[PDB]
Amino acid sequence: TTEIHPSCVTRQKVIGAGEVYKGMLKTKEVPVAIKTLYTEKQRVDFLGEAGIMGQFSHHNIIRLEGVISKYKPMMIITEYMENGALDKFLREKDGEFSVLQLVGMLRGIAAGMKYLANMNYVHRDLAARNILVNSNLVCKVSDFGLSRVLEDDKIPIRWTAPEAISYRKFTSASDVWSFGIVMWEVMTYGERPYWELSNHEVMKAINDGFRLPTPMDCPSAIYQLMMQCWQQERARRPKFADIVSILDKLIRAPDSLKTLADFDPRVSIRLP
Ligand SMILES: COc1cc(-c2cnc3nc2NCCCNS(=O)(=O)c2cccc(c2)N3)ccc1F
Repeated sequence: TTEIHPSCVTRQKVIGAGEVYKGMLKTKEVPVAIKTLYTEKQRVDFLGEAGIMGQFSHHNIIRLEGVISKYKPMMIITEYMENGALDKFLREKDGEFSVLQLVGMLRGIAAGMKYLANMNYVHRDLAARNILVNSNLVCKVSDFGLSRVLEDDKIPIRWTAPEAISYRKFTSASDVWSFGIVMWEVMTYGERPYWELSNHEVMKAINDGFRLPTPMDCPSAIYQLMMQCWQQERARRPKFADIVSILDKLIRAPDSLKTLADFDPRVSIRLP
């Protein structure tokens, strides 16, 4: 990582909460996000996250500018993502994008995840809340926090693959499951997966073969792809490489997206 002198950084506005700030970096000044920090474990985890981010260089992975580690409080300095977290963004912008735009967002996320997976990094916590959006609608994987544990052991059950829940096997294939959930988040403009089902209701439903119902006006090819991400058997799930390839083909032949999946029976029963 680049060590950045504090005189080069001004914090302006809290954007998350240590806390995260929007600010300016002057190594001619550029907007940045600034996260501030503690025990030895906290320090190792905080600088650990920076070290992980600094090891990556990919369009769809949040870019680290540098750290303040020689002075306290310690800080992480990243690019500033103008549109914030994807979950909140989608819920505030319901209906405002084309299908092609939404699919493009998913391709970007898939490309980032392919890169992580190929770099032997298993995310464990892939969700719309952990993706950020810039002013070109580029989606970047954006949370590399290290002290993470499964809900009801931080990481929510209903985004997690069955094998990760059942016997703690987190792999890139369990991240693909999570990506399937993100697909459904994006195509629904940030609906909560499984709505008010309890954690144990979700797990029972999944184990009995149920999956999330078709989003409204969702392209058939997109629903087919998210369903394959949710195969019980990991070896039947697509790899990120496959997902990128498929999404690219759909984007380059956009008429392919005009064919819509039909209404789920669980949706029919709730309409008057
Ligand atoms: C400095 O360290 C990091 C910062 C970010 C980050 C970059 N950029 C923005 N927010 C970030 N985090 C807070 C997200 C939650 N608030 S939000 O959705 O309300 C929001 C709103 C507007 C912009 C924005 C966030 N932009 C990501 C990873 C990091 F390690």
